[PDB]
Amino acid sequence: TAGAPAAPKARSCPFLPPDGIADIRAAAPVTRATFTSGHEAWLVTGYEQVRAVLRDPSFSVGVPHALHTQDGVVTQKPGRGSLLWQDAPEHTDDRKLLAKEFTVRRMQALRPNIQRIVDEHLDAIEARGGPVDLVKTFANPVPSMVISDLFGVPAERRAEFQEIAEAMMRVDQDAAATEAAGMRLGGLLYQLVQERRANPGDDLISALITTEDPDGVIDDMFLMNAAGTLLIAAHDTTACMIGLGTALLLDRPDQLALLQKDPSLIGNAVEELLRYLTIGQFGAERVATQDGEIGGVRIAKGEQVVTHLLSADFDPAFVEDPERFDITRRPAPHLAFGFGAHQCIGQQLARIELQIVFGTLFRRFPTLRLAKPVEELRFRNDMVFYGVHELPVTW
Ligand code: HEM
Ligand SMILES: CC(C)(c1ccc(O)cc1)c1ccc(O)cc1
Repeated sequence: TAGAPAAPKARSCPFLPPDGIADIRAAAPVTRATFTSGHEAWLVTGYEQVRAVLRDPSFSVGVPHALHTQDGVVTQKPGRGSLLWQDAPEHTDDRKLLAKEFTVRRMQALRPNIQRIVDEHLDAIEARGGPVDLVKTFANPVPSMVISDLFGVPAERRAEFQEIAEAMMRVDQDAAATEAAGMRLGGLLYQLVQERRANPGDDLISALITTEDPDGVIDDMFLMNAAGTLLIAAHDTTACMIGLGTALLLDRPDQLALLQKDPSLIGNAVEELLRYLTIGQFGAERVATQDGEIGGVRIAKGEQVVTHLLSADFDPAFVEDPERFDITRRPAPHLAFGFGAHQCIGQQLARIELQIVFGTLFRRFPTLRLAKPVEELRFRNDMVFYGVHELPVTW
């Protein structure tokens, strides 16, 4: 046909973006391409233009196609309180309500909880010795357990929360509301909400229950949608970064050795891991709602746009020598958490989880190493979030 060329996806090097991106970004940071669905849309690859799209409040997240799926069909989505598919003014109002209780202060307060969760999972790995799959024993279970503490889940209920979260982790966030595992999570959340109403606590769900609700928006469905969305948005993504960050650090002993010599670099290292790895691999989707202009290219009403966060995090106009992994950079504002109104709401919590996971993993296991070469690893090449399927490690 006369379709624009396929958006680059192949990687000859598994810790770098797809090979084709650089040449496009440099010549044409706003261009057309054809995505997995067969549809064509704008492909924005340069840092500055990705930020211009994402900060413009007239783009909508209600898109006509699902470009990264085979059939392109946009499935049915959850309602108010789920955020990801809402637009203003409802998105603005619902996010501000959730953010009233889901505060950066509540996220910092979870530090000790996180440290305990991280330490228990490593004592079990330790008690039974190498080799082990880090993905299954550590990267998958830790982030949902963090969230279960966020939600006040008591210890007798954890095994069931973890099993259900794990089934959901295998499903894409876009498909949750129309999959079976979604129903099983719905039933758990309905029940969790009733328990908290009956027995309030210090946790997030208890606080939302009694938050100041002038417009009368908070009912059980809103709460289930918010909790559900927090869990699903936090679990797969943070698990992928744990597994993929671990693999990259294990494959860069020079950067690892810097961190072991000066552990106060943990902050900076986490920022460079996020930039370098930008796990949302295929690009975020928006649709224009009015005519506009990005990078001197006219964008029309109804046109879909894909902001390629990975490509933009490797743009040489953003940082010097982008293909170099260097944990001593001064953090610059990467796009691994997005930008603008829909930017990751859990950014601060995810940073804490990763700082604690990598601080502690390398402090307790300085001899950690791969039990198989990086070319035998199997990467998540076709998944929404990039990472490793398995990460066998020893010490
Ligand atoms: C505690 C963990 C996390 C929680 C609770 C969380 C929560 C969320 C939620 C609710 C949203 C939707 C926000 C909205 O539309 O208003 C979101 C967006 C996003 N999150 Fe997270 N997140 C977590 C961790 C992560 C991690 C580890 C990453 C990436 C490495 C990530 C990347 C994103 C990105 C890119 C977006 C924006 C998508 C877009 O605008 O199209 N998040 N996050
Ligand atoms: C599990 C969840 C409550 C849900 C919502 C609606 C639904 O029909 C089925 C399941 C859900 C899914 C996805 C999400 O982003 C928020 C909440």
